Amino acid sequence: SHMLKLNLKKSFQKDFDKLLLNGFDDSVLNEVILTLRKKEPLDPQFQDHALKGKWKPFRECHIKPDVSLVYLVKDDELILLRLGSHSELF
Ligand SMILES: [Br-]
Ligand SMILES: [Br-]
Ligand SMILES: [Br-]
Ligand SMILES: [Br-]
Ligand SMILES: [Br-]
Repeated sequence: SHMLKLNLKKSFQKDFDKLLLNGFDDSVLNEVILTLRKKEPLDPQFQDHALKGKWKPFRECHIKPDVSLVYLVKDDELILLRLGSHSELF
């Protein structure tokens, strides 16, 4: 029953506000967060994958083809780092 604790980093809060004010519909994002919080598997279409290099141990989930979520599960928390297109974030 217990979910991962959400940890929203400053950069994520800024990304998310900027997206909301330009029309973003967060329904799928909230499903994806709920899935990750319940330690349930993400469907293949999200192309969820571990990042490499300096971005380790973060993972990228493609909420939509132009919106990625960069996040980490550790310490019983779901840490949400960035939300935006791959082009803007990398
Ligand atoms: Br935007
Ligand atoms: Br799209
Ligand atoms: Br802990
Ligand atoms: Br961290
Ligand atoms: Br892109």
